Amino acid sequence: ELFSNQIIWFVDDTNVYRVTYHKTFEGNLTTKPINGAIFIFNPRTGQLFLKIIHTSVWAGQKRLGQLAKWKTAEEVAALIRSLPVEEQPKQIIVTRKGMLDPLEVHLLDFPNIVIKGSELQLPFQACLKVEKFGDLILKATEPQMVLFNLYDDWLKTISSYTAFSRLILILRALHVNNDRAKVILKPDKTTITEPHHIWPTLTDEEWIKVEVQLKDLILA
Ligand SMILES: [Cl-]
Ligand SMILES: [Cl-]
Ligand SMILES: [Mg+2]
Repeated sequence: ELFSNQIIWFVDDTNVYRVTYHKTFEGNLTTKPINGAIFIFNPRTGQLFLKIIHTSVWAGQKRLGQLAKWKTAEEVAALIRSLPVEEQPKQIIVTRKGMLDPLEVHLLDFPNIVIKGSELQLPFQACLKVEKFGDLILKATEPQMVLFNLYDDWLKTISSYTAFSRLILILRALHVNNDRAKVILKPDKTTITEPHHIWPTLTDEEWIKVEVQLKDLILA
């Protein structure tokens, strides 16, 4: 499975094609695309490749929902081609089944790479309301890739499996109730997030309490 000898990426395409709806004064529907992102995530190291997708790519094109899956597959292949072979993933796990065929067709030059689907709940969409990603995506004027470390300094003291489990609880809790999750994640008036970190600096005891509360929020 995960946390072995091989490089694994999760790929989430959920947030690539995003639109806002508006009812005009004339009573018609406008559907305006807004910038999206592909999340490509290494659960062992915490590395996130955030590929920001600028609305220009949609041009005057149709069925943008299906096309978006192909755009995602194109970008994953482009990233793989830009990496030395030793940094290429051995397995790619797609969070949505619609990515299986587009990725299969785009990765035919990489017979070493195993593609599979998943039933895991890994809502990277929660990141769109984490200010550090949200504004970056909103304000982009062209496509670009940005690297992050989603585990902050956790791996100094906990294993990759432990870090992944904490991250998933954070994302799922933010997804199900953003406002309440943010309160849970700020236990003290003194609680801060370092400028180069994504998540707060909490004591070991604070994390125990937070992990239980996040889980309960998800169960609710
Ligand atoms: Cl799908
Ligand atoms: Cl890019
Ligand atoms: Mg390395």
